[PDB]
Amino acid sequence: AVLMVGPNFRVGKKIGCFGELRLGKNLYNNEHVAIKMEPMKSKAPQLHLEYRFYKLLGSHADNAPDGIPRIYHLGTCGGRYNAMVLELLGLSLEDLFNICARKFSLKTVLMIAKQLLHRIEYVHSRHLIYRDVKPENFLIGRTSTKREKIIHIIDFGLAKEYIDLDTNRHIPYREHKSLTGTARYMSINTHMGREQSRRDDLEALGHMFMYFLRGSLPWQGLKADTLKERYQKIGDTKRATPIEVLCDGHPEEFATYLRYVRRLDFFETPDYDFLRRLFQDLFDRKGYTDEGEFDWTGKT
Repeated sequence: AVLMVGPNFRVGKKIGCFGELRLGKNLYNNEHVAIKMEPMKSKAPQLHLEYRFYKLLGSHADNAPDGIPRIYHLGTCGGRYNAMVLELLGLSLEDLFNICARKFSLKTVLMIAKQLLHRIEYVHSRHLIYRDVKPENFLIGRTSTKREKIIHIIDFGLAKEYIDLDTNRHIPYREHKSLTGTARYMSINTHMGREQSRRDDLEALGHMFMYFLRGSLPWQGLKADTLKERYQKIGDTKRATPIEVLCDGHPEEFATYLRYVRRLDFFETPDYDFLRRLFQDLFDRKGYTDEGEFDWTGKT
């Protein structure tokens, strides 16, 4: 009674956890929107710069390229609260994972991979590196707006421009950087504290595709001591795992993909066509059909 960002959108029930995600309603169009808030007194915030990365994809209210959530408004709530109003989406691949008993079929993974390699290619074309690959950040569209067969990409607060503003070239190779995203999927180089490039997004994607096919990754419940020790035991286990073994199931297409994205150079430009050509070939060599029929396209 009554939380309000911009005389238009009325906030609703809290639908997300330290940043708070909330439901909203466009009182003009009766749309249902997603509202991401941030306490004004936040040590090292990131809501504003996430909005900035969204503008570069543009992604500006009406436009929004496919797979990108529309951005409606950037305002403030109350009351010590900065807010970004964006598009409402459906469940994530991790939600759908648990729905499908934590095991995706080859057909689904291939369909997933096809979309993501496209999705992640567009991000790179807009001079950005994602750096936060995990199943929780890929959401299907709402069934209401016939986009239930579209995988979206969100959460851009941890992204970086790999094209420098001055010099207009690729960012220089530096090391001893921190340690960003999710240790479950992050690349080998990331563990070593190396600066992330376009190659490191793809390796994490590959790690994730494996997670889908297998059930989990061999560096699973490696739990011990401190957080700095937790990341180490995971990273030290990734470098001691042959790709011929990680994909032991399992078409060689996932083995050659992983070798490609790992042996890439920091500055080198990936062949997205070729990577998509490997999965599409295997797809049709199995005789699959692309109607939008995922494993979950009936379940909750």
